[PDB]
Amino acid sequence: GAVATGEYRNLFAEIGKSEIDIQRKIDEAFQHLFYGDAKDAAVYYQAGGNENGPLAYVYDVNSNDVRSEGMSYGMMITVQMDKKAEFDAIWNWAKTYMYQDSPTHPAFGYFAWSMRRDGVANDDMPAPDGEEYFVTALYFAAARWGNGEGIFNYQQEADTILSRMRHRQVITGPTNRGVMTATNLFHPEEAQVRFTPDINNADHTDASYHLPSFYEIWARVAPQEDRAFWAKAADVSRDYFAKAAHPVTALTPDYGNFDGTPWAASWRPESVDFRYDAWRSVMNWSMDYAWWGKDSGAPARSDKLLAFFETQEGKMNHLYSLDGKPLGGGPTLGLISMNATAAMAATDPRWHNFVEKLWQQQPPTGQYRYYDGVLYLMALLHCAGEYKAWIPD
Ligand code: NA
Repeated sequence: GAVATGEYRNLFAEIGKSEIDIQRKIDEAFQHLFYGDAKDAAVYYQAGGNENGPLAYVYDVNSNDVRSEGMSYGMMITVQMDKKAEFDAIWNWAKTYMYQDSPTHPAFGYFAWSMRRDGVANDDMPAPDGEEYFVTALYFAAARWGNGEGIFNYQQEADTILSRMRHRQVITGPTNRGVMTATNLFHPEEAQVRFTPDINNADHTDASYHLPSFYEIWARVAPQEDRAFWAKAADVSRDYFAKAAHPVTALTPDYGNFDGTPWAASWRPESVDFRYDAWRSVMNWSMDYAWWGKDSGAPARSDKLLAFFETQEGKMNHLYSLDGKPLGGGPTLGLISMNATAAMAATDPRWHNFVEKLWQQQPPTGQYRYYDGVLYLMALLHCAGEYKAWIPD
């Protein structure tokens, strides 16, 4: 695995791109998304400052709301790119405005998934993959930059936040969506991340939230009492992908049950199909394989997914039934980007075409640029060999 060798694959270089052009590709994506035209290109907004220094956020320019996932991806992008100032700015806004610190609030320990730009939460419940990226990005920040104090003691923040994700108790109380009751963020027996800690729908999961590549970091650096749990979670997720991905196409559903079957949410019964969440599943298992080499099924699964998408050339949708029936939409940058990351595990040389397809893209503009853009930039960093495990002491 790349973590053991320290050798991360530069998939763009393997398909013949020069390092100067690769660096320019990443630099342009970053510059557009972080510092581009405010109305058409950027998803990053500099939001003044407080006692911790500058504040900033990544936001969904469509809904005009700050999303915890985007904040956490922003932090991951910025630590990977050695952009401490931007990382610290994003973290400051997340921890200041999004994180619930009241021990009697049902969202205690969690970051609000959807928040208005004035700091008013739309929903105090978390999108758990946000928490997962926050913690991991914080450990990586500790490793790259060392720990500061207060909110910038990155390692202490990660440790506390991660411990609470596991050990959170059931709490009931008022929220911006009315009185709610919520629980921990990982099932204590199944060792799987929940789709939601809201007690009314807590016993479900989402394949795109399974991040064994990160659980392996936590198994090494978390509070000692929880390391065996995170190691279990890593193993569980590898089996989960094996069960949850369709055996022919390797498409996963947006939401799922702990046993691997698709789950139809009452408010979104189309969650049983391959849609916006499920685009990311392949990145998760491919990253895990590339880093750790433990998921012996990941190469075949990546190969299956790429073989499926090769059948869609010139008619690619972005919504699919798990057996591969198109359910609408056209190609999206986000899905192109995630498919390219399958090349971190794929063996069949058709992966070259998917990495070339990513190379041919450009930074997104317009109303849907947030989700496309954060996925694009993460995909560029993975495919350039620039998305690494930065394991702290
Ligand atoms: Na608690």
